[PDB]
Amino acid sequence: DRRKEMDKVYRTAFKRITSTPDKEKRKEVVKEATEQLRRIAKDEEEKKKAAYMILFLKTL
Repeated sequence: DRRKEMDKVYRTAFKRITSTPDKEKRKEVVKEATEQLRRIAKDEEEKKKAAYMILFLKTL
């Protein structure tokens, strides 16, 4: 259940980042996505998935 909520935050951030022309605006979404993912994950395996998901958003 905690993983499906983490997939929502990631997939929702993706759509917003992938369709926002402003460079500075996208940085604010991934920053917002970063905080919500770090707060929704406390397990070791969970936090690793958030690490990759945050990494994927930033390289966009």
